[PDB]
Amino acid sequence: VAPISVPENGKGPFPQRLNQLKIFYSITGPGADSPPEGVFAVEKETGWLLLNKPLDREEIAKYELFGHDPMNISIIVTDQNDHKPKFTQDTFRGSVLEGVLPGTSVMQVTATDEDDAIYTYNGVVAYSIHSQEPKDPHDLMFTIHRSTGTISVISSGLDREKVPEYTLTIQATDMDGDGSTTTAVAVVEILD
Amino acid sequence: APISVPENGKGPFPQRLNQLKSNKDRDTKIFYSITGPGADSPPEGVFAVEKETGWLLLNKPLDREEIAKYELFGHAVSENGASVEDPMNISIIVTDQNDHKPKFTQDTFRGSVLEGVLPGTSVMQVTATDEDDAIYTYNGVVAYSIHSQEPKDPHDLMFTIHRSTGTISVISSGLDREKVPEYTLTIQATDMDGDGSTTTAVAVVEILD
Ligand SMILES: [Ca+2]
Ligand SMILES: [Ca+2]
Ligand SMILES: [Ca+2]
Ligand SMILES: [Ca+2]
Ligand SMILES: [Ca+2]
Ligand SMILES: [Ca+2]
Repeated sequence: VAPISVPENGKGPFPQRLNQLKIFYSITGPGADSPPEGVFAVEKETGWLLLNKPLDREEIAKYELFGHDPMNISIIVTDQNDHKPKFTQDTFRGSVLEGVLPGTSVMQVTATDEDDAIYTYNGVVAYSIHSQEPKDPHDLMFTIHRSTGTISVISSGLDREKVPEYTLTIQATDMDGDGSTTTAVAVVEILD
Repeated sequence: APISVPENGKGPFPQRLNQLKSNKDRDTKIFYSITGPGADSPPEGVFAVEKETGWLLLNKPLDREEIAKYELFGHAVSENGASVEDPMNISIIVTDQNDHKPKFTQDTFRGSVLEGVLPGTSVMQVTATDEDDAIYTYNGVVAYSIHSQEPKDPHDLMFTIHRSTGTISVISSGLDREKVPEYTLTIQATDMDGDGSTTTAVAVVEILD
């Protein structure tokens, strides 16, 4: 019995048929007779294996049950994008000497997403800079690496006398840029 | 055994799905191959199969809105060209991912209602759309809401919207053109039945004599 993929948060309705087993039929393991109990069941005469409730991947990502030659049953729970990204802090801070060459790493911001970042992009965060103030000696003096969140400086006019500090409104966007966006602030200090 | 494959996967690719296996187990060496829309006809090359190991392969990420389902055929053929069994009905089901934000059909909606109607009465209906699946997942299911009301007169919270259908209603006596001829409600449609992504429009309700 090849593993069974079941998207979390399904509509159904329930109870809901998964795969028929090919002589009375009964199923066992963590999910059926062991806790969490009664999540999966089986029509004893027809053998249709059943799901009784919508699943929550974050709670339980898979199951290993047994049909009754003991048939192995693997239930893999595929992800849905039911968690929004959140920066770990409201304000991030970092600094550089004014003489740093373009490319210099200022800081690394981070946003968390409880969804799956292995097989899907639902937990994959895309970073971007919303805006910069002040815009002196010009705008877009900093980049943020899309996946690492490393803020770098790419300008050459860093002058503490003129501008001792830059505030960056930054963004974190799940589904690797296509999904929900959250916002935080990164304050760059030009060191004396 | 239909294979459920979420669209928009990270892979990497190619990516194993299931291992095919014939009836002639010990007897002879067997070559596997697949045919159909998705394999050797348009769109070609999307799925493959490892000739000897029989592993069924996905070569690129899928898009349910492009193609929701594949119906392929797997073929067991000995090194001598001979076959013993019918083709294998391989059914790939592309499960939906929430890759479409809800969109209101209009940015401003326009309704009217008589100043002296029973509270509960329908005023108008708004509608946002979502191209994701609404049958097997909530990804395409929109949940409506009223963010805010202006003016607050006679009082606040005079209307309500239906979560499913988007039918706006009056839930108050004391509508009077004389006092308040028109209201402006900020409305929102949010997919995943309220848990996903939100979009915003405005419903402008006129009061009638
Ligand atoms: Ca969940
Ligand atoms: Ca997410
Ligand atoms: Ca999830
Ligand atoms: Ca798609
Ligand atoms: Ca959607
Ligand atoms: Ca979709």
